[PDB]
Amino acid sequence: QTSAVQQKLAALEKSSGGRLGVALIDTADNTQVLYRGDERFPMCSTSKVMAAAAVLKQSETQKQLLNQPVEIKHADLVNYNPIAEKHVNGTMTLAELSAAALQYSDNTAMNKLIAQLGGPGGVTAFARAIGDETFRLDRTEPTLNTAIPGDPRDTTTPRAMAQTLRQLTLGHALGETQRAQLVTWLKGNTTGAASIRAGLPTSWTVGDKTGSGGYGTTNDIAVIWPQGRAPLVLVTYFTQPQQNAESRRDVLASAARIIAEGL
Ligand SMILES: O=C(Nc1cccc(-c2nnn[nH]2)c1)c1cc(-n2cccn2)cc(C(F)(F)F)c1
Ligand SMILES: O=C(Nc1cccc(-c2nnn[nH]2)c1)c1cc(-n2cccn2)cc(C(F)(F)F)c1
Repeated sequence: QTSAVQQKLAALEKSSGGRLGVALIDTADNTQVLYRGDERFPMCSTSKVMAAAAVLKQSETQKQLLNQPVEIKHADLVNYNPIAEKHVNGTMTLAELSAAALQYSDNTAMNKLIAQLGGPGGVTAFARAIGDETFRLDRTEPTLNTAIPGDPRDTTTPRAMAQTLRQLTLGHALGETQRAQLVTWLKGNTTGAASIRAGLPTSWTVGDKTGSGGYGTTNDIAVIWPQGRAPLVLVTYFTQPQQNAESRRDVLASAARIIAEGL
């Protein structure tokens, strides 16, 4: 069956020229609305949520882990290091690296999270441990953002990422204090006002993590607290046919608006 909401998302996708993937979970009734929900998309920086969460899980058995210093050397700097560049020849704690990765989308900070987990496969291993059989991280920053059509590396599906984001932020994949810390970090994101939240009522509260990369790939994953009802989880992934395509955060806002209108 195709619902009215799915038909509107297909019309938005058709006008956009690209490929749109959407997964909503409404935690009031556990119902799901999906558009291309089982197709693979490049995660780009939305993968930073999984890496931060994996470190949070490690911190459950090490009370001081988030205060552990990590050396930042000039050679560690990659292509977008707004926080880490200030600490070259110094250190940042794992909490500082997590906050920088999630809230500023710092790629050097992400690489330190990946390294703390033993490489991209350590992130994938954590995803499996929390029941996500779909997520895969294959590369470090910045190459995990190439976003080549048909390439399986560094991809997931909207359905899997929505289920994972729910378990991490509203369920029990993490301990109570770690879940609260992840929610606090997401709610303080600086990069998200033009993406999912631009399509939602202003009274709603959002925590999100954006991503972008090659092929005009433009992504956002969010936990949403509407006024007066149970939280929602929403994934919006978008990717385009030409390598140099421009980003389209407005398409993510439009997808979120259609979803909100259908509730
Ligand atoms: O910094 C970025 N992208 C980047 C960085 C370094 C190299 C290249 C590159 N390599 N080749 N071509 N461009 C690209 C970047 C982009 C976006 N964004 C643009 C449109 C929609 N979202 C948002 C953010 C932020 F959320 F973090 F603020 C960072
Ligand atoms: O690293 C990147 N982008 C980035 C960096 C930091 C934050 C964010 C972000 N966060 N939230 N939204 N965007 C995005 C990035 C981008 C591109 N590219 C090519 C055309 C358009 N883009 C290519 C590459 C790669 F060639 F190395 F693969 C990396």
